[PDB]
Amino acid sequence: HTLVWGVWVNGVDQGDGRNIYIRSPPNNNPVKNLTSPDMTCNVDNRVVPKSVPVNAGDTLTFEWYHNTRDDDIIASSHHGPIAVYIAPAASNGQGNVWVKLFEDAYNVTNSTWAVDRLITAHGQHSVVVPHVAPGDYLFRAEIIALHEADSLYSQNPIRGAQFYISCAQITINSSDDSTPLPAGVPFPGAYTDSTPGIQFNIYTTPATSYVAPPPSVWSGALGGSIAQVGDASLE
Ligand SMILES: *[C@@H]1O[C@H](CO)[C@@H](O)[C@H](O)[C@H]1NC(C)=O
Ligand SMILES: [Cu+2]
Repeated sequence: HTLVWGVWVNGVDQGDGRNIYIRSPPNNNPVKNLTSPDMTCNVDNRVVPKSVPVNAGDTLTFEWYHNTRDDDIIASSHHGPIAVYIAPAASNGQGNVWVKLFEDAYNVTNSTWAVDRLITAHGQHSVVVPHVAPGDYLFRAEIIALHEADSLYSQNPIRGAQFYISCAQITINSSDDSTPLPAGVPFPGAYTDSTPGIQFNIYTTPATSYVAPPPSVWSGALGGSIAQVGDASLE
């Protein structure tokens, strides 16, 4: 159970973005229905009044929270991977538009899931803004909590993988457009019951055997990391 508070650009806090440049849902409940239109940008998908201005090669950091800024972030029980996608704002996220910029699942060396490292990073994870065409974009940050993912929601609606999805409105101002954005996957539609990494037993299956859902990260990406960039409590 987690939400996005706002973003930082190049280590500078852009301020509270909820319902301003983040298409915030009304609460921190997960999305579980893989076929639902809620899979695109969560349950209140509408244009919000501002977009954060960035340039290609900028570092964009999402900051998640549970109940209040810079708290426990997300329950430690919620092991799973993190991904970030981009689409043009003109799509409103409909069709084969979403391109993967970042994926983190299990780190064998540290023996930690992306979600565990996000708690240590005080809710912060980053991508580098790619050299795409200037204009308006949607950045979709997705946390997948796998603690009830031994079952499929489609078969048992009280269990299943839990999706914590947030969409930020980003305006890319300065870019040469040297890596124009390629065709994307649809949300809903990319994840199905047979997709690797949607049905997984984290209690019995070694985390080293986990494969994150396709698609793979775009070669044009520069992303990116889970790591604290700024101290919230100095503001
Ligand atoms: C899942 O979402 C689809 C498409 O919106 C819908 O038809 C179906 O009723 C949903 N399943 C449940 C259990 O609500
Ligand atoms: Cu939760």
